[PDB]
Amino acid sequence: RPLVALLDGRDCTVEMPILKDLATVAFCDAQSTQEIHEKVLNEAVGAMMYHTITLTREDLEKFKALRVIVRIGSGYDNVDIKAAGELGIAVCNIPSAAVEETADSTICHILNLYRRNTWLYQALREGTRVQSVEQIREVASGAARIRGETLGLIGFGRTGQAVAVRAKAFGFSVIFYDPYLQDGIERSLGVQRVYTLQDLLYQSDCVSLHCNLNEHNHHLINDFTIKQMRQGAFLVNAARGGLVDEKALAQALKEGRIRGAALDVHESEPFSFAQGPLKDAPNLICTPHTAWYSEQASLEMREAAATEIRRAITGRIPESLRNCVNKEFF
Amino acid sequence: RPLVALLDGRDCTVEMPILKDLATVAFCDAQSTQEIHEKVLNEAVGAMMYHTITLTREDLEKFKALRVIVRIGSGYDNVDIKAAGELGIAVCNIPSAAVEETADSTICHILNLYRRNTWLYQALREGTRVQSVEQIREVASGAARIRGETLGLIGFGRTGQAVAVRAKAFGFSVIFYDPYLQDGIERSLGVQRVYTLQDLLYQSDCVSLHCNLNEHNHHLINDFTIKQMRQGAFLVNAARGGLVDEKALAQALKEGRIRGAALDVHESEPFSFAQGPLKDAPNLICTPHTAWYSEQASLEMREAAATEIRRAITGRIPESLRNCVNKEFF
Ligand SMILES: NC(=O)c1ccc[n+]([C@@H]2O[C@H](COP(=O)([O-])OP(=O)(O)OC[C@H]3O[C@@H](n4cnc5c(N)ncnc54)[C@H](O)[C@@H]3O)[C@@H](O)[C@H]2O)c1
Ligand SMILES: NC(=O)c1ccc[n+]([C@@H]2O[C@H](COP(=O)([O-])OP(=O)(O)OC[C@H]3O[C@@H](n4cnc5c(N)ncnc54)[C@H](O)[C@@H]3O)[C@@H](O)[C@H]2O)c1
Repeated sequence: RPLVALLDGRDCTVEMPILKDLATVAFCDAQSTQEIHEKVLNEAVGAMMYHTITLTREDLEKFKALRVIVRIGSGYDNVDIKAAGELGIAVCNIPSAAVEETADSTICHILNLYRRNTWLYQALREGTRVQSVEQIREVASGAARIRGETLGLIGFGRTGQAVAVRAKAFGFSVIFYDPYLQDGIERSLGVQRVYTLQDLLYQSDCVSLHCNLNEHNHHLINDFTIKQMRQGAFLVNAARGGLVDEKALAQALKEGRIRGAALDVHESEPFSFAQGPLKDAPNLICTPHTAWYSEQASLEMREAAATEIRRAITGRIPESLRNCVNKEFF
Repeated sequence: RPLVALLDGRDCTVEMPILKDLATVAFCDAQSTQEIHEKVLNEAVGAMMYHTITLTREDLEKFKALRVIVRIGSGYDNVDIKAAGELGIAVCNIPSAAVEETADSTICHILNLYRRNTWLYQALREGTRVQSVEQIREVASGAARIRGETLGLIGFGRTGQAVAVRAKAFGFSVIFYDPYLQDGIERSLGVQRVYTLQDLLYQSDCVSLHCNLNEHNHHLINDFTIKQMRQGAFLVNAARGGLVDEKALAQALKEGRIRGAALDVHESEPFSFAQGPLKDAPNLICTPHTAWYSEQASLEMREAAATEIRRAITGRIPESLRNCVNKEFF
């Protein structure tokens, strides 16, 4: 009775009942390929994984029985999907369990930068006494009127579109760059499109990343491209950490070129304020990779990922799969 | 000789040039009526004030020459407007310079409660290491899916309407209670209206205050009315401290009856985390009365307040005044 392994997790309680009758389900709690037990490498027919482990070409070669990998989540940058396909392994994601969570979190980050809600809380926790009106304007200095500001989205897929839909009512003028989209989405949703990243950076008061990390967009925001942003612009990144060169950003924040940054994701996670290139960088908001999370979203995606494995066993791979991201399979 | 005094401020630089040619402008920097210099009491024809000082009946009687009071801001709970009118003193506000600023800040608070952005930032500042996916769920525990939740607005005026316009796109179902509004606003803006406070509290997952503080709504949210709210509801107050009995809220938070509260305003300002009935209360966000502030908003309202004073001198009081809130005048 086929083995299905949950690679980088301990909890397996949603997935077991959905698959009890078809497969033996197990967890590895492996943070790296080295830690995966020999039995799983040899016999596992299916694997489920989060974002905290990476499977390279060499790693995927170590599995002697694997037929399908399912990412519990939308992102699949952490799996070499081209090597997977060449070795006869289908890779799937769960693209839509946490769209709205993520947009909501993104807007929250934007609003926190514009209205300084998080920093004002911090100022009070640090014990600042704000009595007079002059002191209010001092403490809240930089809090800005949103109406008229331009919000620039890099990547206008599921999360990007979701953010756009929320930004309009605050008076943001929304603009996007996505060089892979077909013509027309801009017209449907009544937003403006630009056709180079430079245009987007030149025109945006707040730039937010919503593109998937791929072969061609590592360090999209880098030493060069940051200099193309407006003086005193805002940067928001709830997409993936490798999209941003944190050394570049660090300097930009120190020199005032970027007024502030809000990051849910980082080059090196888990994030710490004591460590890394952003060590002593001012005007930084960070959260620990939570944009996706809600009780309801977590359950939805686990259930969906169990269902996908179920399809892979009962049907034919890759035709039966709902969300297979690698038809350069076989 | 006309004297115009800025009662509770030091900064006078926007107002002087607008009034240079008509009146002498002066500032008191008084935090209480006792601190206002004898000259201002005797000769001041006009006064401008913020929210940090109060004028009672007794206080207003000490002015031997005052004809007009202008609140730089929309709130006028801190001035006995009926006493003012009876003593021949017109009271005006600036009702619309900071509507969108406030709604933006309000939504930011709402989203901070639902997505825990500020508390996750705090958890990172405190040095929490969030490595595994299980640790992400743990630290972000309580982060909730918004779509489907009901947002209940108490007071559906300028700020309330502005929050409703923003909430829709997140999937909130918006409900309101405002017993002074005429029939029909509900229909115009496509939101539902309830006709008692109890019905609003019963049906709301998140309750947000947007009513002006008046004779009849002090401690609107009190020991009795909090018990009418749903188990695990959220409370947001960017309207006025005084609307909420902080002793009652404090116990509610400790007992879990309210899942979290975000307050920009407090019974006793300036707020401190070391002091008051909320001293050791869990799941609290507070900002130090900033919801109104932006560089652009602050300028607009000071300029408007100066222009109102200008009308009072040049024209007949109260007819020439744009936003006079007390026709029980003379
Ligand atoms: N922080 C979180 O918890 C969280 C949650 C969900 C998703 N995400 C991240 O956000 C990403 C986007 O999510 P999604 O479901 O909306 O993806 P999606 O498939 O719906 O959209 C991504 C878009 O990015 C575009 N794109 C790729 N490279 C680009 C580039 N260099 N410049 C501009 N556009 C580019 C693509 O064409 C695509 O339309 C995911 O891949 C994931 O990494 C993060
Ligand atoms: N946080 C801030 O710095 C900030 C900024 C602006 C306004 N405010 C406060 O918000 C309040 C409202 O602002 P606004 O400009 O929208 O005023 P508004 O006059 O346009 O709205 C007030 C509404 O609340 C209603 N209301 C009064 N008493 C009520 C009650 N007891 N129960 C339910 N509804 C009631 C009124 O009928 C009216 O429709 C003011 O008191 C103001 O001080 C705070």
